[PDB]
Amino acid sequence: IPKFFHFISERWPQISQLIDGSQIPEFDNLYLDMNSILHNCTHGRLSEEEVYSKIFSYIDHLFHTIKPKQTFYMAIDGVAPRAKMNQQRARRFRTAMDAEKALQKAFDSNAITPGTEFMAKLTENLKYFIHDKITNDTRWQNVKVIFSGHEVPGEGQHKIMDYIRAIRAQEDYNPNTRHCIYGLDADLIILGLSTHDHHFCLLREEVTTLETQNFFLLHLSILREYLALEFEEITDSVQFEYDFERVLDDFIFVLFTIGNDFLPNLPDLHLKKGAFPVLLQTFKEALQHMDGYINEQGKINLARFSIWLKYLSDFEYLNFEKKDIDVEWFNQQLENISLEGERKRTRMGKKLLMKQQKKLIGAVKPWLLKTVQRKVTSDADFEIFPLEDKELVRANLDFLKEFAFDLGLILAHSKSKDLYYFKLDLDSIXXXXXXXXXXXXXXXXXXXYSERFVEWKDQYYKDKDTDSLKEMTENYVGGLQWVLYYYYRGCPSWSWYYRYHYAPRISDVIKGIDQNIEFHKGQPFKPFQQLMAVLPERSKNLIPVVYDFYPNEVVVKISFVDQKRLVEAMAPYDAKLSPDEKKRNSFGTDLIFIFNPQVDTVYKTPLAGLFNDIEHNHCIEREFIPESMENVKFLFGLPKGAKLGASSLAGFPSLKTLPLTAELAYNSSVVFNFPSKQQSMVLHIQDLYSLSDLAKRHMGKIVYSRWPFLRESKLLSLITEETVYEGVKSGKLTKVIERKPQDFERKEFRELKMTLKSNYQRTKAILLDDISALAKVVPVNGLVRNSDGSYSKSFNETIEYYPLQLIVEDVKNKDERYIEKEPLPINKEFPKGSKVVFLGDYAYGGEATVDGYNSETRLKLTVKKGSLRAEPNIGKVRAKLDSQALRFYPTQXXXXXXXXXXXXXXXKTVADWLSEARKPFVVVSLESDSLTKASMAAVESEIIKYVSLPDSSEQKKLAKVPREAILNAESSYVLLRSQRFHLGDRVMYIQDSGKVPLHSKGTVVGYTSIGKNVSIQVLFDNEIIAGNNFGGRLQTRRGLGLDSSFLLNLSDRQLVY
Repeated sequence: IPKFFHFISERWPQISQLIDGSQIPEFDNLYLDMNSILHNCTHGRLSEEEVYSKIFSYIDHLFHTIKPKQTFYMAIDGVAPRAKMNQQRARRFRTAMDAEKALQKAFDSNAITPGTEFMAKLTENLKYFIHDKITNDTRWQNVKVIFSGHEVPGEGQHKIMDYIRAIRAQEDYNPNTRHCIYGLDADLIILGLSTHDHHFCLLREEVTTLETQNFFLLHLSILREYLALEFEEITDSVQFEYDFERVLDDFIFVLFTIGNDFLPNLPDLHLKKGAFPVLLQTFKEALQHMDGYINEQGKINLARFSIWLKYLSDFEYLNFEKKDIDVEWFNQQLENISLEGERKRTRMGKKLLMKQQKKLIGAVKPWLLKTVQRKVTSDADFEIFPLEDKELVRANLDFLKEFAFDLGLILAHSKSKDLYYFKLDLDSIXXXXXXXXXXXXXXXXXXXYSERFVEWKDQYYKDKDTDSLKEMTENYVGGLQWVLYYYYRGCPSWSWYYRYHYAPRISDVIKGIDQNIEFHKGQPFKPFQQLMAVLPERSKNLIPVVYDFYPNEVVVKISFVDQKRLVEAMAPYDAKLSPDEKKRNSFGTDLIFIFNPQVDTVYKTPLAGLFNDIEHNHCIEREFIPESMENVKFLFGLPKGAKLGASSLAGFPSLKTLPLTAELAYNSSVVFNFPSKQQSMVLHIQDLYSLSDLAKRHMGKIVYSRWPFLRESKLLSLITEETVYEGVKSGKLTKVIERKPQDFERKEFRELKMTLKSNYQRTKAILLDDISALAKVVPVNGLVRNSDGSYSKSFNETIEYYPLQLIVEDVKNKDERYIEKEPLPINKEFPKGSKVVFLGDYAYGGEATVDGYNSETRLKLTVKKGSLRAEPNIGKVRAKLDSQALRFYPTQXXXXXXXXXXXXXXXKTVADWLSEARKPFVVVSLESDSLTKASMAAVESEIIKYVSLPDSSEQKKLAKVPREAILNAESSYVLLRSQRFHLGDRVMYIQDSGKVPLHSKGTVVGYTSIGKNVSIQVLFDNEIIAGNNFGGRLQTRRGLGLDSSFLLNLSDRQLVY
């Protein structure tokens, strides 16, 4: 849907988190919607090795970003239902055209379709990679890997949905399963929402090399929390039981009604112009004038939906009777609509009042006229008229009392106020047949589209007064229903489709609701038939060469295939296929891949270049995956005992942790590049209320900063205008010192508070009180081993400041990866057979095996020295060459700078001359440099020859080794990160998982610190299937940026002996 991400992002400004090497949550399941990857990896012809090198690198990259713990699910599109073949076929035709049209005059992407020759190879390759991965990557060894390849019918997107639905449906489903779906499509956000699983993210890539690309977690937990805020505003007004999850479901129907892949878009919605607030507003008002929800678990209530339609119809109509449409116009439409709903609801209320008012006089009349039929003499000699809705009596006392006054009555009650009634005002009195006339008079008193429009709409249909419009219409309405069922319940039909290229006018969809809609499940095309129903006589050569409906000319008004005509026109040629084509023209099953150490088989590569066979270290099997359905219903909405809000698993955000107040407003929020012109959910934060015992309680303790995304951070001081509260480790107990601020502190504090409050307004639509104190904190960046074998919380050296009001003291669910642990005995901490990294001079970085223990403090190992040849030399040499070749000076700035300031002055010149000079950009963070492009290459050439000199390995039984000559690279990210690296330094990949084979050496060609996290750019000795040429700077895939935590530095040996 056209601005959907953009609009959602600005309106609800905290939904998505940049992945930047800081800790992200843990996930149980990762699902890949892979089709975009294949496309993206087969453009920028390049070779099969290069192509699959990219794809494996991508899947593998995403796999390591999340680190799923239970299930990793990969999906490729199989054969789609017919609802999609027209667009499949439109797309496909446009690709062969544009290829011929462009490129050719002024690889066939269309191969990526099921049944194709390319795709049979793809599955063969992909299997190999999964097998290579499960064998060698330890991370890939404790998850179910499930492959649903193109051999199985259905969209990846949909096949994923059908898995999630099948597992959540069980009666042992983990209620708080953490889900993550990768994919470019903004729709996944909606399917995501459709699942009603609170703990759910989307892995996305930016929308303004692989290791330098930006990815995001879009967090459905905070999105929901925002959505709740969006719709709570009612609760009190709707005429049924308010339920957020049901509101959400209707909001989802609305979103599909606005855009989805199958039906074509309703005309003139005006999204890229600001209608979105309005459309939404439409739904908000509609939900208040209905008897229940539009969406019964994906079944649509047409009667209800038409109440919504009416608003959509007025929308269409009002906007036709406008000139241009811009934001200015939709902002004032938004207002009018809100004001109408208010007025409408106030009248509804007046009407309800009058009705009550009439029943009341209507019931009083008879009893009053009988009562006044008796002339007074000389109280219990009359009937009392009880009133029963005390709550409604109470809201109406001036009226009741005036009514009582007028009719000659008292409104009485009881001491306990549990009973109200009327009674004759007897204590207030002959031809008083004028009382009976006064009574009767008082009783009497209370008893008191356009036509240019139609034509303009007619001139639309003609262009692309009947009952074949009832037919279009009903096709569309049927569509909506097919779309919802598709998403909430499963494909309801392999054969249904929308038979038109265009949508009806909004104010006509009405004509289409007068139907009763069912579907017939059907069955999917065989691959080859789908191959024919899609694909032009311009990429004919992907179809088994053996085979109108196929223009060379064609909003793509491509004709709709006649299915019946087709299955038949092919069946002649049916019996003539190979055995491979009869293979390709059938269906597969999902496959499941397991790790098994007692498997030891040879796996032959279907690939050249850098790939080889998976040897005596091959350890996977494939199998058919089942599912195990039964007499099981789907579960719709949250599972029983699902944690939400402040009780969410660690890592997932929540707004519920602070106390606050939310309000839609025009906050000019700046989530992207320019300030939004629409309302945001502005968050007004409430201060929590001493400040001295606060410091005393939390100083040097464990606090939670970064509100939204609560995180473990130690409290360092508590700045204030006039007082600093500091923490000093007294040894055991850290204590609080209170003092006046130094001038720069008092400067910073004023400059900081002003900067925070406005960044929180501008960037996140958080309106802060106004800054009382300021917690200064450092966040937990892992665990770290002490001398005594225990492990404790490590902290990032970089100071962060947070207003105190955003500081949370504690949280139900604490991040397990940061539970501090007690010491362990040798045999448990380095179990016999465990593989470890040898420190110590014999093989710094050698593969070690724990054989036994010599004491309970010393152990014995086998150390493989991987190489008996000196480390190569060039990196170091060239690092000194560059530094001697490019000298720096203090102001009182590089020799190249001197030559630019000498060129500019000698020309007196300007200005563009200067913009012209600025072309070769050397723009990067402060601690981060590089080898000169020349040096890079020199290092490459010198390596290529080094890595081909004869060389051998060597093992050695070792004994009496103390525990600190060995480490577990697994669980030493922090130590490893604590190492200096310099240009030229020799290095080794030390981790048992990731994109480099264990123990590979390389040379540091340049470092890159994104503030706190350092990324080392390694030129590797061997080529790396996961590498790149650092953008042409190299001639082979020897290059990789990587996190220090992956690397043992061999030149500047900082963990030896």
